[PDB]
Amino acid sequence: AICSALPTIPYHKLADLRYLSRGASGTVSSARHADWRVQVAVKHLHIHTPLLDSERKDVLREAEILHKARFSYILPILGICNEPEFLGIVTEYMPNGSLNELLHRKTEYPDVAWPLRFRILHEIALGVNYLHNMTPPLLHHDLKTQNILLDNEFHVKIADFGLSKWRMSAPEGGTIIYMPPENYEPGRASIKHDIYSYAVITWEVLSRKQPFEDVTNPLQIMYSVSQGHRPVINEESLPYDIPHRARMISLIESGWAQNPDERPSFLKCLIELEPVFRTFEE
Amino acid sequence: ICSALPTIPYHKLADLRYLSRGASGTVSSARHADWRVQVAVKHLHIHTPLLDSERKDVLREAEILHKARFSYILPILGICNEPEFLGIVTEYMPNGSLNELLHRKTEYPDVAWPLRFRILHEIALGVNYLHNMTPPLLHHDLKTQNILLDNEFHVKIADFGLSKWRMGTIIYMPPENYEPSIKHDIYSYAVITWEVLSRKQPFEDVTNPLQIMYSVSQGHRPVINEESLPYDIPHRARMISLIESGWAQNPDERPSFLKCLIELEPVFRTFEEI
Ligand SMILES: Nc1ncnc2c1ncn2[C@@H]1O[C@H](COP(=O)(O)OP(=O)(O)CP(=O)(O)O)[C@@H](O)[C@H]1O
Ligand SMILES: Nc1ncnc2c1ncn2[C@@H]1O[C@H](COP(=O)(O)OP(=O)(O)CP(=O)(O)O)[C@@H](O)[C@H]1O
Ligand SMILES: [Co+2]
Ligand SMILES: [Mg+2]
Ligand SMILES: [Mg+2]
Repeated sequence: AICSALPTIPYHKLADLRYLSRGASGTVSSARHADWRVQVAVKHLHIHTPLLDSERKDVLREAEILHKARFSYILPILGICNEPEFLGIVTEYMPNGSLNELLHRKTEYPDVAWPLRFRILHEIALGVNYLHNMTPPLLHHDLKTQNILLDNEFHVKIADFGLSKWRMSAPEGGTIIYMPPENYEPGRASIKHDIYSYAVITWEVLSRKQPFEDVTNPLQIMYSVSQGHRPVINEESLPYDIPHRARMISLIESGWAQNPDERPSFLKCLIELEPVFRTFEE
Repeated sequence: ICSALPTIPYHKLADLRYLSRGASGTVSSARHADWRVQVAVKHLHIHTPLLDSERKDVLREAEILHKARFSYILPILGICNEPEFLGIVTEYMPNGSLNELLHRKTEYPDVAWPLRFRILHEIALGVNYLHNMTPPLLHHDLKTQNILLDNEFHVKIADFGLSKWRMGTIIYMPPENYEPSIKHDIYSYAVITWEVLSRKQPFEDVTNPLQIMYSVSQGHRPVINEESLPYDIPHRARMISLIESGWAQNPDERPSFLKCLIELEPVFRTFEEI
């Protein structure tokens, strides 16, 4: 049993802690590791409140998942900082933010060239396919453009394993826009959540649009999706000059199909799309 | 918190092609049939039956790579462990080795300074990480052929075949290793630094390795002059000073990698992003 231990990073080795992002459940900060001399990201529980023991278990579980799931397109975990009053997952620092920022910050990024977009889509599928091929399979359950991070040369690192589950009545978690309709309510199709999210991501990458942008109430989105409505496919959302437009639309519509049986495995998706990805030059 | 190294069944390796044969094994490219990625496979000779001592060497190397994972270390993806096949499966590095970058002058007429300095910085970060493990991992075979370059020319340190937990060419070896070794890696790094900044083969004109060994034991080192190291090398004086400490006759005069990074960080910092 060849084993790799996740390093424990003592608190005094984290220098220059700076707020990057605060959320509901925790905070992401940048830091430098004083000994390794690299920039890191630290995803930690709130510094304000005392540390709840159930919150501690959630962080340890996420850290273990990241550690086990390591692969070319998955955010590398560097260690865990586990202290009486501080608990943080230490990962590689991603200099180029998230796919969300790339797609929707149109002043910062006026042009996002097709080969880059297709490489991003290919790398996401490779990352998730890897997760689904683990024993037991790891299901991400929160794939979205905000959780696809971009390294120094805009290669994909899938992040945020907070809702992930090993496949071994309540529905799984997720973000509503990227969630298939069968996951909305209590009461086998669990494995087809990630591909649905990927289809919405693909639509979002090729359009540079917010899915369901005109729909102001998320409950209306949920009602419409449960009736089979999806982000709009027309000349306006998806211009005619998108490379391999017909094949990509066909794949999207299978990926987000109402019937989960009509959605491909990620392996199937890769087999179907490899000829498309291959047409692009380095 | 434990991570298991995957066992990759032989039937999942497709399109096996010879890349490089050495004395102890062979490196082949392949595709993983399920993961749909290109891989490199470092395996024992397909011709001979598999000696059990050779098997243990490969397993030991695989374990070291698995434990040593870090941003500047070659990622191991799994082990293929079969009755008649034994191979370490790693990420495929598209841009070869630092050796090829430096010495294939038709293929690479210009290697710009910011790239060279970034490479030197990343090597030191990789080795510093190894030396900071508990117990420390000593590489003991650092050379330009063992520094691999990924798709955007970032460093992955490879070849852990001679590595040791702290409980072939002699040009990168300090003299105390062959006098008739905690400071071995930094000595190799000093020679690598000279090689990166010069684009020259260390001791190129010395035809007998025994002459190299004798000369080094007497304090001779790769030549530092205007010809080997041009005056227009950024931070030339500081870099020469560092090199000469890194390969100092007395191992006590050679820095830790942490010390080397502390001393060189201001130099590395002057360069803009590529
Ligand atoms: N390694 C990393 N490098 C650089 N930035 C990172 C990073 N990890 C996270 N971030 C930034 O922090 C933000 C939140 O990270 P993440 O999604 O994992 O936290 P979280 O799970 O607590 C949000 P939520 O509670 O909504 O699920 C990311 O969108 C990104 O901007
Ligand atoms: N992941 C990888 N990706 C691409 N090429 C690789 C590679 N790993 C090794 N190579 C190539 O094979 C060559 C030899 O690899 P490596 O040094 O690890 O084997 P080895 O230890 O058997 C040689 P020696 O017997 O001299 O020690 C490398 O220099 C490189 O050209
Ligand atoms: Co498990
Ligand atoms: Mg989350
Ligand atoms: Mg070797």
